[PDB]
Amino acid sequence: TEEGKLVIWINGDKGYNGLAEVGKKFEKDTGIKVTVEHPDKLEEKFPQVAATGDGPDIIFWAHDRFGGYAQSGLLAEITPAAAFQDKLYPFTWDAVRYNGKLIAYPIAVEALSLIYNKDLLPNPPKTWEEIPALDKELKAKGKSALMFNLQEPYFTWPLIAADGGYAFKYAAGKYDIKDVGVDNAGAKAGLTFLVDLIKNKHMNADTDYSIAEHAFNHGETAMTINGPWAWSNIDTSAVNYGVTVLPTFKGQPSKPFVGVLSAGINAASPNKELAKEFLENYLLTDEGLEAVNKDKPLGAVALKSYEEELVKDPRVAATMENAQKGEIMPNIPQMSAFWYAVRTAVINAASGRQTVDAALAAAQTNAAADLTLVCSDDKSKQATLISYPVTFKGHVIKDMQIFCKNGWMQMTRGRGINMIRIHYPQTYTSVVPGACVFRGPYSVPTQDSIEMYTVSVALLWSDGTPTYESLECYVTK
Ligand SMILES: OC[C@H]1O[C@H](O[C@H]2[C@H](O)[C@@H](O)[C@@H](O)O[C@@H]2CO)[C@H](O)[C@@H](O)[C@@H]1O
Repeated sequence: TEEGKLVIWINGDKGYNGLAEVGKKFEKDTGIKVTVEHPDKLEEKFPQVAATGDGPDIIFWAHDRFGGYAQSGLLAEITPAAAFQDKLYPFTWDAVRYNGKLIAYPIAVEALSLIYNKDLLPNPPKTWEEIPALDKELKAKGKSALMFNLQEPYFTWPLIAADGGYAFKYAAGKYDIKDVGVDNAGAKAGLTFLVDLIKNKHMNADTDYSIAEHAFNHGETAMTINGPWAWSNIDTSAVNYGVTVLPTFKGQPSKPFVGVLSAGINAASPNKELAKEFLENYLLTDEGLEAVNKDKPLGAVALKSYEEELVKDPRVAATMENAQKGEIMPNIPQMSAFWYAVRTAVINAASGRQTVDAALAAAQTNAAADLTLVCSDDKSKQATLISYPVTFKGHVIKDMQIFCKNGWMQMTRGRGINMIRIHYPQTYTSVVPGACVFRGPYSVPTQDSIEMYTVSVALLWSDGTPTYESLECYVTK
């Protein structure tokens, strides 16, 4: 990256203009040009370019991605003075801590809220279960009850978690990578309710961020689910909106994943000192956070002086209320696998590509074991089992044994990708040297038209703990 300059990346839904204004100030003072960019899928792109010694000097994202970045050595250690550490809440500092070290600067606390149109809906429902009835009444008036982004599992997670779904279990002061809550009865209940909403045409499976934002901000739908950053665009619309607690599900609160917007410094940056100067003495100040927050709201900011003011904003109060009912995202590397697994499951269940159970079973195995099974509807074309580990530190799977119909075979966990072919029985290549064969077919009690094939996997963790997974493929008779 170019020395004597600063390149900053932040997501497109954020306050980049304000940040840019702060950049202008920094440039005017120090003569150092600050450039802000908002690449698409930057959370995926940053680790790719940063590994080559390229990319931005500073990267902005919620804290959950930063452990993965730190594990691969893509981030410089942050060592601020105590005086500056005092300026920010310790909670937000804890969010950016990885293996004892501070890997970023905390900026603001983010949580989803229920956003509603006061003119259409003076009293929004307090439960998910009421949305269908409400939708029927609004559909008669040429409107809909609720629209939100179904393409990102972040927005559906609050519902999935309400009845007891969870990412990784938290015991004492650390997360248990071995204990994943994607497949439990609660998660199934919540995802099932979502799919039921889609089945009854209360919502569309193809709805994304822009469609939901447009629908709500033009007054076509009575409610949406979004974060603080979204408010400024609504202010621009003609909608008088409230921001309130997410609806309960089965009598329990929705549990959004709480993010902490964080600014990391690329380990490949020559400009680190300049980045520290900018972040500490410019970006994190009443003025800088004022600029960014004015552009797009940050939620509850990490800076105490500004937060003291912000608490007066009821939208922020609603944000914090929802946050208190949710859970701070883990920052561990495995979160990358978790998010990918749940994203796939929601899209597949919502679109009708998989049942809720199958989708969440596959998501479970992917999130826990880094195992993906690519099925083919055509039995003659065999399945592919894929292992793609993202966690190389701490408790990890050391040894992996796949149990096929025809025997056991070992599979290594190294850094890279490991793929094997899984065969359906009765195929021409079913019995050949080195072939791993499915167990099945098994009859599906709900659908007579479908057959289930399965393989089992035994996992030996570095601490000696055994665990077991299974992966299924479903095929039409
Ligand atoms: O959808 C999975 C996604 O969830 C979170 O991303 C949020 C981000 O935290 C918010 O600041 C805002 O931009 O919306 C994003 C979802 O569209 C996680 O931080 C991210 O790792 C994960 O992929």
